Amino acid sequence: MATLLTTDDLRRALVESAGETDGTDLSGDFLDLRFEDIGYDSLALMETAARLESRYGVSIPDDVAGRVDTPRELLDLINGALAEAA
Ligand SMILES: *[PH](O)(O)OCC(C)(C)[C@H](O)C(=O)NCCC(=O)NCCSCCC(=O)CCc1ccccc1
Repeated sequence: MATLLTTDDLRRALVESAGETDGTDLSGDFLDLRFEDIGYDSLALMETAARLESRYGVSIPDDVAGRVDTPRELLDLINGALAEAA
């Protein structure tokens, strides 16, 4: 069953990939903002991705990783892939 995750869980899991006194306050919004904009490259970002992949049992496609500028689009990607996994 496709268990679509919420934006709350995503927010929290994005924090786990950094530490404590090295991150910003993910509050208000983080969906219409960029990853470069929040001090995330790719490496630390894939850690966040794998955090979710392993939990829901998914796998992120390679070409499609270059289609997410915003967390907004990343959420659609995972939500959509879940829907096709049934
Ligand atoms: P950054 O430093 O540009 O990239 C992080 C990775 C982990 C890819 C780093 O370059 C590295 O050491 N890679 C070794 C091979 C590896 O782990 N590959 C992972 C699968 S292939 C990566 C495809 C991507 O381009 C993913 C990058 C990404 C993901 C999500 C949003 C934006 C960019």
